[PDB]
Amino acid sequence: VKLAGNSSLCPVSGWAPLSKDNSVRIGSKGDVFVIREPFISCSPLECRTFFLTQGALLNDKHSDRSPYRTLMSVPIGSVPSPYNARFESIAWSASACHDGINWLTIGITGPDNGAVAILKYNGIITDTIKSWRNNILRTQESECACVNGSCFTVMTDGPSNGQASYKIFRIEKGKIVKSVEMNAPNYHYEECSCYPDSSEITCVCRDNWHGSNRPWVSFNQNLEYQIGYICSGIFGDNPRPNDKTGSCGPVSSNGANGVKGFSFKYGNGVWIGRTKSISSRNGFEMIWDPNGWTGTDNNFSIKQDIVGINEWSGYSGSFVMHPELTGLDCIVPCFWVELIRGWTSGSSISFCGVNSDTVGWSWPDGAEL
Amino acid sequence: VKLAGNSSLCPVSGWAPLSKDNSVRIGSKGDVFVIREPFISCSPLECRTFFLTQGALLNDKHSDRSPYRTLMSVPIGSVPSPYNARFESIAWSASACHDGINWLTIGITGPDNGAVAILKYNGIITDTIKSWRNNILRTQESECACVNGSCFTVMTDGPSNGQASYKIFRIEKGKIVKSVEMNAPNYHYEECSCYPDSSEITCVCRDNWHGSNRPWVSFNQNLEYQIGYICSGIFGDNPRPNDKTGSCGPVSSNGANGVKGFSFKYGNGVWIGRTKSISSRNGFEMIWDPNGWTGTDNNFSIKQDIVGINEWSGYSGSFVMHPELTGLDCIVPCFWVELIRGWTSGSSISFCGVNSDTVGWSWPDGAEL
Amino acid sequence: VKLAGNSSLCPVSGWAPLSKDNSVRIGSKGDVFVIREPFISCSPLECRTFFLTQGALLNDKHSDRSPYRTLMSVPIGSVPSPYNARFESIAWSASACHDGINWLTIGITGPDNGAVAILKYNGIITDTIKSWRNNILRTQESECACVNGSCFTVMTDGPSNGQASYKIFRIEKGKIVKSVEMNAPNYHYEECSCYPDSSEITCVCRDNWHGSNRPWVSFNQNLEYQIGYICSGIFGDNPRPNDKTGSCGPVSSNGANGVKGFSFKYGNGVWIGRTKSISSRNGFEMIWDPNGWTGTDNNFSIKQDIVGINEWSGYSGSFVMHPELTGLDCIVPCFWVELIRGWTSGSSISFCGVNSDTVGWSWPDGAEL
Amino acid sequence: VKLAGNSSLCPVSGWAPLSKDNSVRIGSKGDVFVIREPFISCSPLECRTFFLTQGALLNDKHSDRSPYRTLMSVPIGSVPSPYNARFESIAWSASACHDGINWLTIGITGPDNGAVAILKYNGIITDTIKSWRNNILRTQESECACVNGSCFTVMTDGPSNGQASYKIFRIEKGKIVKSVEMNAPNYHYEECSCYPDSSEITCVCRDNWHGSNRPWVSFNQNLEYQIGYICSGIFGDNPRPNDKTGSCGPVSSNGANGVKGFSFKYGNGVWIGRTKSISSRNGFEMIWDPNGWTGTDNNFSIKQDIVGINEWSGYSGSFVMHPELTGLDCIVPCFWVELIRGWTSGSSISFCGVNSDTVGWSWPDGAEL
Ligand SMILES: C#CCCC(=O)N[C@@H]1C(C(=O)O)=C[C@H](N)[C@@H](NC(C)=O)[C@@H]1OC(CC)CC
Ligand SMILES: C#CCCC(=O)N[C@@H]1C(C(=O)O)=C[C@H](N)[C@@H](NC(C)=O)[C@@H]1OC(CC)CC
Ligand SMILES: C#CCCC(=O)N[C@@H]1C(C(=O)O)=C[C@H](N)[C@@H](NC(C)=O)[C@@H]1OC(CC)CC
Ligand SMILES: C#CCCC(=O)N[C@@H]1C(C(=O)O)=C[C@H](N)[C@@H](NC(C)=O)[C@@H]1OC(CC)CC
Ligand SMILES: *[C@@H]1O[C@H](CO)[C@@H](O)[C@H](O)[C@H]1NC(C)=O
Ligand SMILES: *[C@@H]1O[C@H](CO)[C@@H](O)[C@H](O)[C@H]1NC(C)=O
Ligand SMILES: *[C@@H]1O[C@H](CO)[C@@H](O)[C@H](O)[C@H]1NC(C)=O
Ligand SMILES: *[C@@H]1O[C@H](CO)[C@@H](O)[C@H](O)[C@H]1NC(C)=O
Ligand SMILES: [Ca+2]
Ligand SMILES: [Ca+2]
Ligand SMILES: [Ca+2]
Ligand SMILES: [Ca+2]
Repeated sequence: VKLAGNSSLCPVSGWAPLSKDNSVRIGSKGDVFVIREPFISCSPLECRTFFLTQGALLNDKHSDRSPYRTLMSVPIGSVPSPYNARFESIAWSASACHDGINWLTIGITGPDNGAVAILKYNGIITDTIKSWRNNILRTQESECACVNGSCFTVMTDGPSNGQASYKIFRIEKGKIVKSVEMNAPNYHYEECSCYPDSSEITCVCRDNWHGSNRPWVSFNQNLEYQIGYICSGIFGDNPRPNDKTGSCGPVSSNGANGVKGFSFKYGNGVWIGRTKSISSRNGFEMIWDPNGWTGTDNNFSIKQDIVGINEWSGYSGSFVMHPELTGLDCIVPCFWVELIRGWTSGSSISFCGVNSDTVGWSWPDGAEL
Repeated sequence: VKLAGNSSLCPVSGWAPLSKDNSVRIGSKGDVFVIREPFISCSPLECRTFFLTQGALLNDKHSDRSPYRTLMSVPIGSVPSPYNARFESIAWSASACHDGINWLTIGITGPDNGAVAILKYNGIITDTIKSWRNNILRTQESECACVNGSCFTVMTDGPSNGQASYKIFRIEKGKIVKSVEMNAPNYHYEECSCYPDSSEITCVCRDNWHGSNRPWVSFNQNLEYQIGYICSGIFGDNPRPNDKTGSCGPVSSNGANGVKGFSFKYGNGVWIGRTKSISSRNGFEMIWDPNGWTGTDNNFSIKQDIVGINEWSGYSGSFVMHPELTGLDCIVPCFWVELIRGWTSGSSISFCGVNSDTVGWSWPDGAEL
Repeated sequence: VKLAGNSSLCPVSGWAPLSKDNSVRIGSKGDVFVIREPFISCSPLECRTFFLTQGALLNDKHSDRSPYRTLMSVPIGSVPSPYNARFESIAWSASACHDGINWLTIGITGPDNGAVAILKYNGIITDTIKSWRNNILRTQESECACVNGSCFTVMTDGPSNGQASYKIFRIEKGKIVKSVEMNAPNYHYEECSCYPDSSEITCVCRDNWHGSNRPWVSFNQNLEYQIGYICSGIFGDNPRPNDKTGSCGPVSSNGANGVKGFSFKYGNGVWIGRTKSISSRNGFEMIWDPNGWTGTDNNFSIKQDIVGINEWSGYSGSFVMHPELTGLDCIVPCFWVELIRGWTSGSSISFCGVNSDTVGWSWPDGAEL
Repeated sequence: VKLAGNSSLCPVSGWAPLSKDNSVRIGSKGDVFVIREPFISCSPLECRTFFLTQGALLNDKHSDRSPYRTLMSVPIGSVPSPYNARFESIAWSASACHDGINWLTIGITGPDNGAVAILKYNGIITDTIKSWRNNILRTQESECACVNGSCFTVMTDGPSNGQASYKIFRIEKGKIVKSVEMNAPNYHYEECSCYPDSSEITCVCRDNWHGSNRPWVSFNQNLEYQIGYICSGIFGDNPRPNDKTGSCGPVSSNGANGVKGFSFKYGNGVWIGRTKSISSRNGFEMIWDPNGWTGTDNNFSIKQDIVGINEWSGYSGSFVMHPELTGLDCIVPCFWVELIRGWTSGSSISFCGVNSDTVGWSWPDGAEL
């Protein structure tokens, strides 16, 4: 049966460690893929870690948008290895989600001025999307969000240092049944972290142009959308300035560049995941701001340490566990963090929201380079 | 349930990348088989990559018709490794197909003057075919075509540089229920790429004797056959002469030798896969000729680049995705290309026909030799 | 269906060898995890070997309570390898049991003064337990015991060289439904080996403070408990004094330190597993004492050799095979022994109780260090 | 459902190659077990290759009746590797068979004067047999034969160079329900190759004492047995004298030592598998003698080459494919041959009987030592 996606997010007070692969430590002697942009998506039976690889192993001579880049997956917490990974698609930009029946995989390959998103449902090529601006067509690098047998992704075509073009897609059994181009002047959306919540999708993305707070887009199944930036003074992007009275549009100071991130909206409040360091991808923390989605103060209630400031962090993204898998009545928010090493590889650690006691530790990669 | 095979081929305007194993790059450090003649066949659940190997790994001192040659298979896009490959049969010439119930595997082993085709259904030896000419009995090196619980293959016995003997087989549950010898003087059929289309089989083969255009044979379930050459001036074999006013029989100029290929017939039109270079196995392109199956001009409508002219290509062959697996109403045409390196090994890339937008790129092997 | 857990233990007269992984010998050349604290738990279909690892392989540069420690599992008798192990949880102290429906995993991670037990049911984080004394929260390092859809574990918080705090937990579908703190002054419980027997749980634990005989706790499903020490003069812990007229409380002579062990209670009698050497973790033997659970003599009836005195032994723990898996009418007692080498890695051998003929041999690790 | 075992053997005229693992060639670079005594048994779904290993890989410093010897299995034709092998039992002498429901595995371990056969049904220890003569208790080293939910094996206790003691066992769900000691003075039975045929079992064994022809024992489900030697002048054992007028009891000339073999009885006729060389384990051939089971001439009708005389052979043993797996009306005879290399390892090739055309080739190991 297909995921309903109509329950609310469970309210959470902390984040409990779900998984850790230790891929680089094992790949020092074992045959482990050099991986980039890992993300986790869950089926109603189990959760999988998806990753992009060029077919180069750790400690090998063969180790962004190459023709050899493929999307592969393993069960969560297992090493990305040639002997246990499942091929998904050829992709240097990818997304994947399970609608309750089969796996949808969106894989983008091709040249920078001619890229095509290849949509695969149950391993079968079902649809393709041409680049509409011929400037690096790219997608979430995280899981897509499925509601009621239909899965949703956000894709960007255009410059990563200026105004680009952002599209929302409705996909059913791998086929695009509705496409909507967002009208968002002075916005910038890269690598969206989309999750379902009460039959609607909320994506928290990255402003690579002029924003150090994170843009967001929320839409329903017929793709009527709303846009804005997370108005909290606790800025989510990296690089970013010091915490101050934030803006409700894009914060221009240290607004260029960025990192893929996420945020979970709880009414007027937001759970914010961000790096600890304001300049480099170092550290990770979860911050609960009960008025941060709309209010502009830099006041926060809960801070939980995820990765220590001396250890390397990187991409972060959301994923959810539906009631069809958990047995619960609500959608469990979860996230992963990529711990980049460097070749250039990186393992991943994942956390799921709980309403019980947790502890703020550091769970770093721990490989000797 | 068994595959019906009564639907037509879906009309396609482009080819979308399905899979890429990157076997040599991974086998630089990993334990990956040295493989030759890889081909892809699909069950109603999933597609598998079949390959021949001698039990020698890449970067190993143990690396054509040896007693050690075996047919093995992996899930599509996974590396051919001893730790994940499934044994199929002992074979230095092979074919495999799924009828909807079980896997049929046809494996040819034995001496050159005494070879025997071993037919295995669900891993059980069900029938054997002796060599009837005692001169290297050989078969498709690609998937066989199944229609209505019955699978069909073409086999050759005789010289590869002259007139040989060609047979068509009807196989049900691994048992040969009808055999027909083709009466084709001045023809030559090697390594046929057979596909089902509207309860009939069409095979596009290789003339190793005196033809630079490809011979074809089409037959029904009772093995009444028709023969000819693809009459287009866009010649399919490699080596081949320059494009000119082609012949409807064999083209003698540069007609000797060749490469395993394929073609998809669409009424009077044909999709032609061929190497880009006319002398060496370099490059690959898909050419749509709307009158190429019977007309003799060198005019073509669509050309899509598959492999660039500077990268090594090799064997190509067809495979299909039935409606029992895709959920569609038509049979999806698909093909694979072997990218030979060199030891002598070769990874494979695969494409499936789509009626949506695609891009002509190059997806080469990419291993440093 | 869920395990009933209401049948008695089968009476056994000997122990038959169930499994042997030979992990260090294979990890001399293969890619095998460096593992510590291995234990075996059984589902109604198969038995699995659980283990803790840091992601370091044998013969590798990367080889107690680190952030990188994870709980992983393999099928019983298979090597702990990155290519075949299943991730369970992040843990430097762990327990796992199958209730007949899904796997429960209890994983303890975090700092020594802030550790949290993470409970996962079917891979889903269901509950967490904070440390209540902030002094290394720790658990069984063996299987938990499930009776009637509910699984039971014992956890310790406090000093390992003095009086600590001991808690009993009732867990249903990964959720703690009842917790009881034991009132046991002058006792000490570490690394309990709990098994079900006639709708009740019996745990045989380790006194690290002042006991060379083993403490025990027995409780029902509503966690009404009884406590004591195994009163036999055949002392179970290591280190221990010579066999003498033992005490029914803790034996203070050589009572400090210890090793994780087990014992099976049969009315007034006990099957005692212990090291052969009284000072070092060397050797292993199973001793049947028909009055040892309450009587204080050093008289015994059966002694079966498990590991010879010259070979290294280590942690031992119980596990059971339920009638839902064996088809029997009784619960089969079984145990494993960790053969520590040294890096520091330890393979494991396992035995199950039988009422037929057996032999006392030695089944050592056998790796050349 | 359980195998009926009541159909006759299919009459066969030749032997078709079923499988070849190429284990030593792959283990030159890959991580492959050093294996001895491989044998093949089949479930109603698939056939598996069982083997004994010490946990030592090929090209490793850790490479008969050791405590580390274990019985493991892989799917047929796959390499014996730590990453894909399934543990069965601890054993330096083994047998295994599938009754149609679960796998029965008989594993013998322990000291030479105290060995115990450990019987496992579905991975569960169900019964044990003590040594009754305290002189190396040993069993078939091939598959046991199951008829009507009951499986049968032959075991030997006593000297391998003189009169020993031979027992027949009836096993149901892993439990010995009937045992019968054979009264066979001047006979010698080692490593029996037993197969079912028309609700009865026939075992063809090895005379290590004073016989160069093979002894046989045939019995029904209540273990009423008949004994004799294969009376053909085409002698089956190795070493053996030249072909002459053979005896119907044991042939004393070159009767000492031997090799594990098999034979298939077809009324008064026998299919004989034997080495080509009369002194060393070199070559293998299948010989059809239509009067060889009782007649004493050295006349034969069919000889098919299996392994050439210059290549190393070794242990051979029978196995069968039941109608529950093949879909046929008869039991298909099959056999395997161990190609010993040398460490001391050896791959295996397997053949199944067919009533169609085959060819006598050589399928050797092919590893460079
Ligand atoms: C600022 C900065 C650094 C931007 C950069 O070089 N690379 C970005 C990146 C990263 O790790 O940052 C990882 C991805 N591999 C990139 N994606 C693609 C399709 O290549 C992504 O780039 C995107 C998003 C900005 C735009 C093409
Ligand atoms: C011209 C030319 C080169 C022909 C040649 O040497 N080898 C051919 C080949 C290739 O890669 O070309 C690959 C196959 N391994 C060959 N098949 C067999 C049974 O060996 C095949 O040969 C066939 C088809 C011609 C005839 C026996
Ligand atoms: C006496 C003695 C030696 C105690 C010691 O150093 N380590 C103990 C141990 C062992 O192998 O003995 C293995 C475990 N890794 C330890 N567990 C934890 C949570 O670290 C355990 O320690 C426990 C139990 C005493 C208390 C924290
Ligand atoms: C002639 C001769 C002696 C040959 C010898 O040393 N070993 C024999 C053997 C072989 O490869 O021949 C392989 C087996 N590993 C042996 N089996 C056991 C239980 O060890 C078997 O021995 C059996 C059968 C004779 C008697 C114990
Ligand atoms: C959400 O979907 C479930 C499953 O179909 C349904 O029972 C429930 O009523 C829905 N929720 C609401 C608020 O309608
Ligand atoms: C194809 O044949 C099958 C089996 O004969 C039949 O069920 C099906 O209807 C046929 N297909 C079409 C499109 O009619
Ligand atoms: C255990 O409980 C089951 C039902 O859950 C019951 O049928 C069975 O008789 C009980 N066993 C004993 C030994 O009481
Ligand atoms: C074997 O036993 C089965 C039991 O169902 C029976 O149906 C079958 O006829 C028997 N076979 C023969 C050859 O007698
Ligand atoms: Ca930014
Ligand atoms: Ca040609
Ligand atoms: Ca103690
Ligand atoms: Ca002999």
